[PDB]
Amino acid sequence: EYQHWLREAISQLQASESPRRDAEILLEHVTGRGRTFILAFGETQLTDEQCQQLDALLTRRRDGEPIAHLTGVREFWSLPLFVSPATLIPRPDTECLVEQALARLPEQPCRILDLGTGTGAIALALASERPDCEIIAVDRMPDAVSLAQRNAQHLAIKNIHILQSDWFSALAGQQFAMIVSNPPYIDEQDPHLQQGDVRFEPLTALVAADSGMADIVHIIEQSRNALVSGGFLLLEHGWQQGEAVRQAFILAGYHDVETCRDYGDNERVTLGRY
Ligand SMILES: Nc1ncnc2c1ncn2[C@@H]1O[C@H](CSCC[C@H](N)C(=O)O)[C@@H](O)[C@H]1O
Repeated sequence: EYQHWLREAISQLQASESPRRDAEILLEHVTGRGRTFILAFGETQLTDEQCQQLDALLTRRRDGEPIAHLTGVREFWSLPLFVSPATLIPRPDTECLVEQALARLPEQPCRILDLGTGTGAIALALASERPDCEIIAVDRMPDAVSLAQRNAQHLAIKNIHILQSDWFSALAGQQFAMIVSNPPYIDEQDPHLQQGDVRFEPLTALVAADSGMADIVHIIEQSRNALVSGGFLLLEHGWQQGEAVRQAFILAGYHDVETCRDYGDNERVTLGRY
């Protein structure tokens, strides 16, 4: 049956990450039907190579290779987003960012900018709900550039342009009332750069300069000069960069600054306007 095969795997991934879902989605793509199916019928078998291949994808994920990598796609909170080791694997915690962005977009749609887009994750989850407005993605690493461009085309969305330039580098059309961004915010020396899934993502996609504050601070200052007037700059940052990021805005910006929590652990987004 199916299940049988699954547990053959479960015993494997036992310590690496937390097992079952891995296999499920990992085999949910193979003859890969639905997950509700597999649950309903993990009765039904699979072709041999069909199976072996998985038997092999296992070791890959065993050492530690990201599942998403192996699958090559990721359900961002809502959508199918094709991925490629050159950008970040769209984390959920980027809930705050997209939820507050929206909790503030009804107030103001048109002309928005997703900084360091990466894959199109936010820009994309943003533009779909909001075609009334336009979305702009940018990145300084060619792969992510196209990687966004790709996903952008799959779900086939409208009026969003991705680009290759340093943050504001190629930008002059700042009449954005809303800029959003999940930049690199990790300490060059952080030991978490050493744990699990992160040993596999780009230093670029992850590393910030000062203390992990360099790019944050820099888009704040640089990005706010845009003159967005009442417009917002929303940013994602590690749990422990709240106060710093908080302060950051102030020394740099104008309106009430707010640090809103993500899911459980903490503050994961900080915003304020001009
Ligand atoms: N100096 C720079 N100028 C523009 N984009 C940059 C940049 N440095 C990094 N970036 C892009 O911004 C990304 C932040 S990682 C997260 C990407 C995306 N915002 C998402 O939430 O997944 C980096 O991976 C890189 O693709």
